[PDB]
Amino acid sequence: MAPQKCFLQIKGMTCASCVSNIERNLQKEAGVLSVLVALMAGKAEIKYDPEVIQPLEIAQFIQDLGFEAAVMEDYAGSDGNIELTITGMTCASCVHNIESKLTRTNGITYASVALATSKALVKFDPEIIGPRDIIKIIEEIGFHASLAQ
Repeated sequence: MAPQKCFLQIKGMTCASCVSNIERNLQKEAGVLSVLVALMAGKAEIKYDPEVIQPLEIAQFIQDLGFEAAVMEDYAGSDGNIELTITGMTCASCVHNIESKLTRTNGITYASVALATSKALVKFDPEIIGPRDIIKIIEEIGFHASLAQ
């Protein structure tokens, strides 16, 4: 398939085995078939399939099971749905301009640039355009967009 990794954290953690049950449950949810929870550090990295399963559906599963699933921020950074850290920018106008540049691209359907965090989410079709062109565009401005990942 096109496996996309999702970076989230759990809040709950009964301790002994509830995470362990949760892992098995998610392996049977739908398009997700990799669990990478570090119960030690307290992170759930997994690999879902966005065209079949969606993060909020996941959340519903976790909520039903009786935990909180909250993404770190980094909901993926993967295929179509990438994210970038934009360095050099330091003004709302620069944000607006970047977002204009992005939206100017045929494929990109929603961008969301968040300066307080200093990353940008980008939602395009990974065939008609590619990240390097976006990079080039912002290089032409004079920013640096590095996949924060």
